[PDB]
Amino acid sequence: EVQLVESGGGLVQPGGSLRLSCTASGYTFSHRYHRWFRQAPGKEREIVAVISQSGMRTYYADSVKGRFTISRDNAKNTVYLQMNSLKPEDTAMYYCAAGTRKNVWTRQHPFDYWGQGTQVTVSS
Repeated sequence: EVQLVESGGGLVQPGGSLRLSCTASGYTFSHRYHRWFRQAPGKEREIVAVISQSGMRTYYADSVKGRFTISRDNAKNTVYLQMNSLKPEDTAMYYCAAGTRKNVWTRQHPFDYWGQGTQVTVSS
């Protein structure tokens, strides 16, 4: 069975920090780029962070640059999103996904590499 199992999230005050994780099962985690994206009701989806297989390449949405850090531990099959300096505009459902270097989703059975999502809310 293949899954990317997400955890973390919650409600914090502006300036707060949260760490999200996702842990892969049933697929080789180290073979895939992973990303975090978020979606709020009333805002469109946004990829906020991308990490390459080895973790050597990380890219960030400008809006989270220097506040969020994507990292991974291939040994633990786990990708992280460290979200520091949270702001109200960070409020959203956050999802991790394994994908390709080009794309947020894998080419097939993409739902198998997609975290269920966790709410992150930064109170105003």
